[PDB]
Amino acid sequence: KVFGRCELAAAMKRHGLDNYRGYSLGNWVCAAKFESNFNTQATNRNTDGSTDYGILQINSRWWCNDGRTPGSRNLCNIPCSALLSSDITASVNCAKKIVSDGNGMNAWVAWRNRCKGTDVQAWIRGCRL
Ligand SMILES: [Cl-]
Ligand SMILES: [Cl-]
Ligand SMILES: [Cl-]
Ligand code: NA
Ligand SMILES: [Ru+3]
Repeated sequence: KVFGRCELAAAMKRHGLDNYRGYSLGNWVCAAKFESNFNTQATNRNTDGSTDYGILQINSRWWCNDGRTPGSRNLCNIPCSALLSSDITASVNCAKKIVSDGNGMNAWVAWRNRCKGTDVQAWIRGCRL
């Protein structure tokens, strides 16, 4: 599923991501935009052989199991495919664990490089939330 910008904002809020660990909703929407262009099916192989999955491109190196990332962990206790569902619950639940890991949203390199410090509120501007 390819979410619209305000549609994703609303689903993220419903699932408790707005202001989670202090990150406003615009930050999450901006992270999703650059990580997956709002497409729940997005996948990208990393150089190290791990793979990022879903709206927030969660990495199999640590967070989900894909059966093909040697030596990795599955800290969200989920098959990576769950992260590609039209329903974003699994991605959100696992994102909450990632963002609580110590480095906040810097765990998402696109958020640090393209969202951090910017006017992220623009991402939820005009949305009926
Ligand atoms: Cl594996
Ligand atoms: Cl959803
Ligand atoms: Cl933080
Ligand atoms: Na893994
Ligand atoms: Ru839902």
